[PDB]
Amino acid sequence: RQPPEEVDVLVVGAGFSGLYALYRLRELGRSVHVIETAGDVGGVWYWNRYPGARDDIESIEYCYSFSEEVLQEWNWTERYASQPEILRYINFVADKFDLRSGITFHTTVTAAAFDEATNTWTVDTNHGDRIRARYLIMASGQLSVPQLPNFPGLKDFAGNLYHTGNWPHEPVDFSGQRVGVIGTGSSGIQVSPQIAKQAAELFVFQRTPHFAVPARNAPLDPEFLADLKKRYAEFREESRNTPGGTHRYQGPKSALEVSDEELVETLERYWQEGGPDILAAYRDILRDRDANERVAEFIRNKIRNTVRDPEVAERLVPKGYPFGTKRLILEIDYYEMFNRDNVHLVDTLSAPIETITPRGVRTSEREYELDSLVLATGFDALTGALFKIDIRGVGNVALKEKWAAGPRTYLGLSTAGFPNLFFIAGPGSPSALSNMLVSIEQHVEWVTDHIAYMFKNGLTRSEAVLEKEDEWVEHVNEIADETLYPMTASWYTGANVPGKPRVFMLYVGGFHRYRQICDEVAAKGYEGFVLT
Ligand SMILES: Cc1cc2nc3c(=O)[nH]c(=O)nc-3n(C[C@H](O)[C@H](O)[C@H](O)COP(=O)(O)OP(=O)(O)OC[C@H]3O[C@@H](n4cnc5c(N)ncnc54)[C@H](O)[C@@H]3O)c2cc1C
Ligand SMILES: NC(=O)c1ccc[n+]([C@@H]2O[C@H](COP(=O)([O-])OP(=O)(O)OC[C@H]3O[C@@H](n4cnc5c(N)ncnc54)[C@H](OP(=O)(O)O)[C@@H]3O)[C@@H](O)[C@H]2O)c1
Repeated sequence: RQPPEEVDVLVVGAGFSGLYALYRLRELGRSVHVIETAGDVGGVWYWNRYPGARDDIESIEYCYSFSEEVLQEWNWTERYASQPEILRYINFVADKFDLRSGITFHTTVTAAAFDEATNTWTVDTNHGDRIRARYLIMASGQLSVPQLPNFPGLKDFAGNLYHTGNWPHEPVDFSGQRVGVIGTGSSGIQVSPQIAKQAAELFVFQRTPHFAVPARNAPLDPEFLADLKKRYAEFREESRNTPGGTHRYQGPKSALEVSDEELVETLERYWQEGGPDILAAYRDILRDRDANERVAEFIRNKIRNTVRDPEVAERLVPKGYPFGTKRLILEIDYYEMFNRDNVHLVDTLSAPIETITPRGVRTSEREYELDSLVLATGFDALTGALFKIDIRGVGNVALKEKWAAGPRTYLGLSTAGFPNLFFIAGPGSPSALSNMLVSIEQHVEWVTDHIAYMFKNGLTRSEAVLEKEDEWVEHVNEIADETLYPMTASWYTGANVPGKPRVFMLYVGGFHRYRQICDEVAAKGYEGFVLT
């Protein structure tokens, strides 16, 4: 589908973010078009088609709320939706609002440059398209550029190589194979139990163990759903008015104030219920090392009790960082998997990987021969997608250069020096620290409301004020430094990627507080922006 040469708004990306931007700008009477690398809609849910791929937020919360019809018509079937289901949902939405008519697929944005003479962006693609747009919305994701681990010999491996973030579109058959998985984040934890059912032998190459708690998935009772639908807009407002964008209970006590007995009984309740709600069991879990440690120990002990061989069990136990400060993962039959004779936990803290070889993986202790190797090694998060594009602001400043020591933004939404450019649910905003459908919807509404305001008032140039950006950055850093999150190497701090600057990238104050600030900024005529 040939993109238009001129448009009010150009949107990069056709995942949840870009699809809602497209729809809402259409409803606002603006010309808008999307460019997307993928062959079809869905973003993460299009790319991450590995077996076992599944959301870690309840289905009834991980969904769009902008359409009453969608909320009433769609039937989720389980507690946590699988990738195939979520992709059917996204297709449903795209069909319902005729969105593909406004999207060019199989096309990658390669560069974009602001023209101060015209107050427009000129955007290039890898098909030779040149598009001129007044406003540029980067809906290009947070976890959208797969990261390879930092090991030699990958190109020499003679077997089949996969990354979970670029999985094949046809099922992959691992029957009778010796298979390795590198990475035990959410992606490794989900894929490994599925591989284990086909492989002759599965080797799981763990570096730092990640905390994971049971999902306790279950079918969603259609009666509960029908009931929820009679108050769905209300239920969703309840979610928007929280720090996390879900119904998670905000435990009012301190993990230090309670007795050991009360702690165990309260944590046991969360462990049996399943899901990530334990993160908020007590108010200070992410704020006080000793509080955090009480919870962490309870979890570590549950992990130990899951695997019979106590040497294997102990190698599964996360150490050296606070519970919750790498993103909490939900597991289904992952720990149980290691009791199987054909699954092998390779502890690469103890025996670091030296190289990939034609046959497999060599650690400092031995060579593992493999027919296939699956990389669940994560993503170049938050900034990665943007840094693959040659984005140039005023005075030919490269975004990649301005952000070389970390992302610098006002509200996460724009950066000084780069007018008319907006980032959806990225650094400087709650982003992944909230249910992302809540984060995404609020960003899309705020940005598209702003663009509508500009057009209504006959303005053409919107730029974040440098001083306000510097004050925002410092503020993000100061509130993060009251938490334990900067203490740990995670993708939230860029520690994922050799050479990337280590700074915590997200707003930790909660979605609700962030939303209030955004509302106040807009109400005052976009204070901290200069509009002309
Ligand atoms: C496997 C996985 C599971 C997740 N599960 C949850 C969860 O349970 N709960 C939660 O809150 N969040 C979770 N997320 C986080 C997730 O990023 C969001 O929930 C949301 O799906 C992001 O939507 P988005 O549209 O902002 O970005 P994406 O879904 O990443 O879509 C961005 C799109 O932009 C395209 N693109 C990027 N650069 C260019 C370019 N230069 N030119 C053209 N196109 C480009 C990409 O191909 C992609 O299709 C998960 C993420 C992953 C990776
Ligand atoms: N259930 C879901 O909803 C779901 C599923 C998948 C992903 N997600 C989202 O996507 C995010 C990313 O998850 P992920 O599991 O893809 O990535 P990840 O959380 O970034 O984990 C990457 C894994 O790869 C290992 N790794 C990276 N580089 C390595 C190297 N050079 N050598 C050895 N190991 C290496 C890491 O070890 P170290 O920890 O030791 O670095 C870690 O085990 C999640 O946190 C979440 O936001 C959600």
